[PDB]
Amino acid sequence: TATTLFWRPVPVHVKQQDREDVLEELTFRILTGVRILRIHISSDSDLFFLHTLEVSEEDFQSLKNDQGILVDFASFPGCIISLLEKCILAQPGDSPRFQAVLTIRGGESVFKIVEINDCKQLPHITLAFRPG
Amino acid sequence: TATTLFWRPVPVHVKQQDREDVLEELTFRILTGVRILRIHISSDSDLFFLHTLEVSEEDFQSLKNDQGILVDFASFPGCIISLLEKCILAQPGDSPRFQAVLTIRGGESVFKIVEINDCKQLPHITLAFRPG
Repeated sequence: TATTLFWRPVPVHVKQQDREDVLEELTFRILTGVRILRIHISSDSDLFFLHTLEVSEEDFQSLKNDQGILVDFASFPGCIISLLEKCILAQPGDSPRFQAVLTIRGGESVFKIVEINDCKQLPHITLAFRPG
Repeated sequence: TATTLFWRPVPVHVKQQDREDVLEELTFRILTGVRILRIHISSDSDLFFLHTLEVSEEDFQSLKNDQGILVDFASFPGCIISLLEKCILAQPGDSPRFQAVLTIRGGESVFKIVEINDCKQLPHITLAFRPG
C-alpha cells in the first residue's frame, strides 16, 4: 500500500540569499501511498540537506487550479517525473532547455522546473518544500 | 522606413461574455517602423471586427519584465510570428497543441497564445489590444 516511483539524481540550480548560485546533483525520491504523494530531495554528500513535500488529494485541487494542471492526482507524479527527466537530459547549448531550480528560504523552499527557449522562460511546475 | 512582417490568417478562439465560444480565422498584420511594433487583427468577413496593438521600445521593457521575454525589441516580432505559425499548423489531436485566444472586454481585448500538453496549459505570450 505504498510505492517508490522515482529515486534518481537530478541537476538542480540551488539559490539562496547570501550565497553564490550553484548547480548540485540532488537525489529525488518520489513515493505514493494511502492517497498521498511524498517527494524527498537530498544530497549524497550533505546529510543535513533535506527537503520534503507531502501532498494529499485535497491539497492537489489547490495546486491543480493555480498552475493549469490538466491531469488527475493519480497521473500527477508522472508529470513531475517527465519534467525531471528533461532536466537530467538537458545539455549545454540545448534549446529548449529544461532546468530545475530550488530557492532556499527560511523554513521553506520553492522548487520549480522551467523551460528556456530562444524567446522566453516558462514555468512548468512550482512546488513548496520544507526542511526535513 | 516601415515594413510588413506578416499578413496571414490565424485560427483564433474568440471569447466574449454573453456569447458562445467560437473559432474564427482572423487576419493578422504585423508592421514595424520608425521604433514601433504594430499588430492588427481583422476579419475577412466582418468589416467592424478590428483590434490593434502598438508597442514602443519603452512599452516593451514593461512587457519584457512581466512575461519572461528573453529577446530584444528587434527580435520580438519573430517570437510572435513563430508562435502564430504553431497555432496555424496545429491539428486536431496534436499534443502539444498551440492555440490562440482572443478575449473580448469593453474597449480592450487580451490576446494570448497557449501551449496545451498532456499535463498543463502554458501561456507563451499575452498582449493587450484595443478596438480599431
